[PDB]
Amino acid sequence: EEVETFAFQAEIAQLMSLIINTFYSNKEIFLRELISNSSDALDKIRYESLTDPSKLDSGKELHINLIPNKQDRTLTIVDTGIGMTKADLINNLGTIAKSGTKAFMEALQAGADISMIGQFGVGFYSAYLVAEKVTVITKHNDDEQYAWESSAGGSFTVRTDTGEPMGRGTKVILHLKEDQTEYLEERRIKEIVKKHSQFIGYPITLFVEK
Ligand SMILES: Nc1ncnc2[nH]cnc12
Repeated sequence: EEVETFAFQAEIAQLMSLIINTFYSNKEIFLRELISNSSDALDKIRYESLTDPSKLDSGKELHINLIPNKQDRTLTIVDTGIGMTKADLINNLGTIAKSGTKAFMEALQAGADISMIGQFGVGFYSAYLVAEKVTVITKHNDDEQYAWESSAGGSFTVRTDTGEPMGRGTKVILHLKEDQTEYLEERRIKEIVKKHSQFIGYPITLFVEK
C-alpha cells in the first residue's frame, strides 16, 4: 500500500516535455514503438528459456494483445515478455534513456523527425504523443508485480500492484487525451498495425468491445 515517488532525470523530463508540446501530426507511430518494445521483451524471455526452460513456468504463451476500452478511454498493450524488475522500472523502464535522449535531440537538430525516436532506444516515451497518463504493470520472474505511473510533470510513482496477477510480462495502459480517441476504434488500430507491424514475429490480437 506504500507508494514511492521519483523525479525523472532532467534529460527525460525534457524529452517528455518535447513530445507533449511539439506540433507533430504523425502520432500513430506510438503504437509501432510500443509493439516493438513488447517484441523485444518476448525475444528476451525466449532467449533465456533456450538454456533454462523453467523460465517459462510463469507462462509458455508468447504474444501481444491490444485492448481498447472506450468507457475508460484507455488503450492497453499487453505482452508476456521478460517483464521488468523494480530496479528496471526505476531505471527508465529498462532503457538507457539519458544517453538516448541526448542522441535523439542531436538527431532532431541534424534533420531527423520524431518518428525516428525508436532508433535511439526511447520509443516508450512516444506514448505521450497520445496519452495524458501512462500506467505500466509489470512482472519479472525475479521480482514481485509492480505498477509504475506518470502524467509527466517531472515525476513518476512505483508501488506494489495488488491487481489481477499477470504471471509474467508487461501491460502499458494509455490514458488517452480527449482529442486522441481515434486510437480506440477497431478499424484505426488494424490500419496502424497492418502498416507498421505486419512482420512482428508474435501473434498480435486486437480485442473487441461490447
Ligand atoms: N514491454 C516492455 N517489456 C519490458 N521492458 C520494457 N520497457 C519498456 N517497455 C517494456
